[PDB]
Amino acid sequence: MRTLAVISAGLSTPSSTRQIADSISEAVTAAVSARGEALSVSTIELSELIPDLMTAMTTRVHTTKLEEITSALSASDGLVVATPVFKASYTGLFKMFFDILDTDALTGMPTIIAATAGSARHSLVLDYALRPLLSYMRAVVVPTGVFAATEDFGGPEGAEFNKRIARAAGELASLIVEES
Amino acid sequence: SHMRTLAVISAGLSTPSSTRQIADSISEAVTAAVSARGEALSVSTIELSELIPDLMTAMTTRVHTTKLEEITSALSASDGLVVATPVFKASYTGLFKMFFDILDTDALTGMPTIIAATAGSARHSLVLDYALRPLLSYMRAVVVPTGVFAATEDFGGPEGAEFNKRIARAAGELASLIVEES
Amino acid sequence: MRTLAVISAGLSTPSSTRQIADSISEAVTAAVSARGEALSVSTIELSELIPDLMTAMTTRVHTTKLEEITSALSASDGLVVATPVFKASYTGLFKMFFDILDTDALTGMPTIIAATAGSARHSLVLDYALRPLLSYMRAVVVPTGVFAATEDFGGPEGAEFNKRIARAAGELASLIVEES
Amino acid sequence: HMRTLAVISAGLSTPSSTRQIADSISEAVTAAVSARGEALSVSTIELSELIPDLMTAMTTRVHTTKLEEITSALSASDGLVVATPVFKASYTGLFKMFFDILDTDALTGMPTIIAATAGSARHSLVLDYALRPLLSYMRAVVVPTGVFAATEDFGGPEGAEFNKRIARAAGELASLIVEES
Repeated sequence: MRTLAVISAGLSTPSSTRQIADSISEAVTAAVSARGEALSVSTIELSELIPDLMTAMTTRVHTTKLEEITSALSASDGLVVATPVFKASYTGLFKMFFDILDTDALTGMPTIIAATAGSARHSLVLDYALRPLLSYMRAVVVPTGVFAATEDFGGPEGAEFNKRIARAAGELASLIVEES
Repeated sequence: SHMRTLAVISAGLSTPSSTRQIADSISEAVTAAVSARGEALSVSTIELSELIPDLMTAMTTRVHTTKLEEITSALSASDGLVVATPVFKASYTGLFKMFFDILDTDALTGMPTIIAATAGSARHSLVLDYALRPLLSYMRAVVVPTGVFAATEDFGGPEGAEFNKRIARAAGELASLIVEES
Repeated sequence: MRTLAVISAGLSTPSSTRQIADSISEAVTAAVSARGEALSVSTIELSELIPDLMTAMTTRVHTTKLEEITSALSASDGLVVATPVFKASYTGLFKMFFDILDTDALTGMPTIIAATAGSARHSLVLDYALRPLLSYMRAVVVPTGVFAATEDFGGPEGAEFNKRIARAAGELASLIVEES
Repeated sequence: HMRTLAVISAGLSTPSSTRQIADSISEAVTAAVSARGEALSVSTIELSELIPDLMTAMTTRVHTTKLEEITSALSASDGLVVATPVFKASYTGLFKMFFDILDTDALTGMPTIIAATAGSARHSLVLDYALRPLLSYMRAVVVPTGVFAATEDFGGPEGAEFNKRIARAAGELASLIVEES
């Protein structure tokens, strides 16, 4: 059985960022299932690690809690990261979790990058911010980034969108089952 | 007017901090530049590493500490601004980003601004034009053309002197916008 | 009098790139008038300089037409750059022209940057493509960028957009009338 | 059947630094694919010798015989290496025109190594802020290891590390190239 790590960084409840994140992981689960394999998904909510993250900034060593999360992340077979859009780019908190990760923490890690906001005017946040981020860490980011614009759900656009979620999931799924 | 103000954000986490060092060089040159234009400068340097609790309190809640309220209010009231960030994972720091996330939509509208970053080498010098610039522009801050990327491995010598002249240029650019305001 | 240079890289006829570029120049012309000055607007069409660009690549020296264009460009008070969006970024023909300019060709040039596509999902091309380009040439680009999403015209959003054009116009005008 | 590699260089000078790092990548890719038990065919295109063909294809949707074989072999290739000198802090306009000229689905799923060169490394991020977004938009799969050749840092420990980086990029591409059906 494979493992799927998920990092959602929203601060709301219910969180839109968590929404799309689940739509993607579930889709990935279905895709890995279609390739004849079980998938264990473990979702990490950054809003729930603010204290530990804070500590890792003023201090140098990480809390047992944080240490367990990052070790499990680097052991997962696939990764999906998601984030809301503050100031036309990814969240500060979002970038903080990654600033704390070891240099070789995600090397070779299959990833789906995703963001969300009202409109799609900030969709290039994917290839101009998250992609350069995950690329720096040598993670192989599937070609299909998923930018969820809540204002465009329902109707032909939503069908098209849910269809794009599928492609991304297929892309990641292929990369996950191919691992030895 | 009766003494121009300058705000300086520095996101370094080491002691001593290389980010605070280029930040100081920048504000010192700005101080000289405003002096050359006949005026006086007041500088407010804000170390993000000293605001961690106030910052991550504004995260898990929507209200600011007296300290943060004083910082953000002066920031918006400032005539000039300088932002310096170390480079983590090939871009600005999450902590640096957090501060901005916390600001009002229009906290920095029209704010003359010099963007700056530092690291060992200059391989990531484009972090200015692809990460900090877009961020400051999105908030409608007017960013002076001369960004300042300090690669510590290239200090001193023919390179080090050329870099110090560069700081002055950014300083001059920012100084002009500063004394222009009325 | 003040001179405003305009670079339009449109290829179609009529050109949506020339349209936004015109709505831009016009607005600037007006705004420069409310500040008590006359503006001479000279619009350049890059599609009409094909054989020249094609020569400045294979050879090192420019042609009369091109040499008289760059000179007039580097001597204008203001500037406006417009371009279509091919492959989710600015035009190559567009980039080619700037590549041909001298190092200090636009140093200190007050500038408006703009682009035009169907939707707005590629609007970040302003800050992640043109801004860096113009900024590298030490040009001073007004905070207000103009992205004409031809579909979002008219209606409420259409109203907000015409204002944005005026804001940028006003911005450049001030820089223009401030130059002696 | 012999695997195919398409290469695109946008250097203007002669000799050309762009062409040189492109040859290294392609040669390194040939060894990597050789190590995996297969043979490799390499098609290297020099954009500065295709200018008129490009201008025509842009102004008109017509392709010269030369450009027709170039674009066809391109979409038909198993792997792609793209290289560009750095002008005005980004890729060449000539470089961009070429990709503007292609069909929207020309490189869909195409294994790719993006590269660029200059004197220093101050502009290395052109890779992940210009070329990468470009290739991604065309849904090509660009291997993690981009190659930026700072001609001022060859030789000694630095270059010794750079050649290894070239190898890592070739391995990544070679893998993608040979697992294709």
